[PDB]
Amino acid sequence: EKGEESEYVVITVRNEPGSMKFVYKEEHPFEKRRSEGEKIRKKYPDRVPVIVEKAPKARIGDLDKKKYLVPSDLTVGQFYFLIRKRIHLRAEDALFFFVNNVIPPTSATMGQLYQEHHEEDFFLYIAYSDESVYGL
Amino acid sequence: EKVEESEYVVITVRSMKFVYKEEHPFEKRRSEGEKIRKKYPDRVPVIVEKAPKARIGDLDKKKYLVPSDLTVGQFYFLIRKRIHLRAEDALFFFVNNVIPPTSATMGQLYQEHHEEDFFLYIAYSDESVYGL
Amino acid sequence: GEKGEVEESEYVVITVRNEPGMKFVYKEEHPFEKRRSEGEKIRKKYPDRVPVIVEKAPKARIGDLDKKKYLVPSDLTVGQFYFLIRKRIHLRAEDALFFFVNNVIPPTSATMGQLYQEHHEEDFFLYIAYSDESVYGL
Repeated sequence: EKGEESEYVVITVRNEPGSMKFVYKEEHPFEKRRSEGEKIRKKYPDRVPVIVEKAPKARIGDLDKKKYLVPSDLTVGQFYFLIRKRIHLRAEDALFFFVNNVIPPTSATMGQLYQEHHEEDFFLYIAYSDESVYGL
Repeated sequence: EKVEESEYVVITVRSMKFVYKEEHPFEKRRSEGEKIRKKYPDRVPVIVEKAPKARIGDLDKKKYLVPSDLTVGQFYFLIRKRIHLRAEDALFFFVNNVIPPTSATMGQLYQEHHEEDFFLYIAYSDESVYGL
Repeated sequence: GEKGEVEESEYVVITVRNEPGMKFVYKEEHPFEKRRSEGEKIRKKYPDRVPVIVEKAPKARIGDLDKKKYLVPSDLTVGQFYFLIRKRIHLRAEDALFFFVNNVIPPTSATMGQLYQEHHEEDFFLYIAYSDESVYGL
């Protein structure tokens, strides 16, 4: 694009989670996930179970383990720190979380995100990706 | 700077004029902003310029057409890499001299802060505080 | 960590450590009435600045600050304050630094004036604890 007939620098989102399918949901039937989510939420009412998987086609390192049991008051920012270290990202490498394809505030708590976004199996689902954008 | 006469550690922050507004009169900007917003309703036009005397690299271009859902944090990453910042180096946006949330979207900022020419105006800077 | 009872893959269990939860040395060093007089005086002298006590969460694996009393612009963000502290205590980009107000991490884009308006104590000081990631997992 160019217009004021100067060109725009066009920025475009790439390899967003969008409506990604989690391997966890493919691998385990609903009743098994729901029973597990119910039981871990009863066992630890002040913690939330979270599935973390990579956005398809994200140009980013693999995550060894996908199932997290997190204090409800833990911030997104603190969870970023732990996940970056599990992936062994360089400080200069981008990492963004998406819940339902929306990047959450770093000061949000995992409990706030869970209360708003947990699925019917009582898990919170987080996709991670790189910057997921180009054009500059 | 010393009742409780111990000295304070004093921090000091270090009026933005956009070259885009000096290059193009209001009527020309407004006509363009109107036209790009009609053509691409799920995109917003954004003027990005460097705070004067930020000791940070310049961008070649100031006019950006961005997805409404693009985050501040995503835009940060593209600029940091383009001007070769180290991970340790600071970069912030200022919209009406206020640093937005890194999770805020361009569409959210544009809805709240677009000027009457239908452009969102962003200044980028370093930490924009004096060294201690 | 622990196997799920039903979906038997292990959880990575995340645990907080060395959170503020905490007694400020500034409140030990100066009685209430002395702190209040000082806070009153500095707020009258500099209406567009706020006085802030910054102290390290006990056992945080992070450098101490030489000084605890800060006089900051009301418009200064948490993020701008982080940049200056990282430089002071020689933190690498990959090293964590978080603030806690009343044991809650504030938005990085929050201003010190916003935090002060909401959280200043009755001595007219805003109290900030700083820590490392304050979490581990396995």
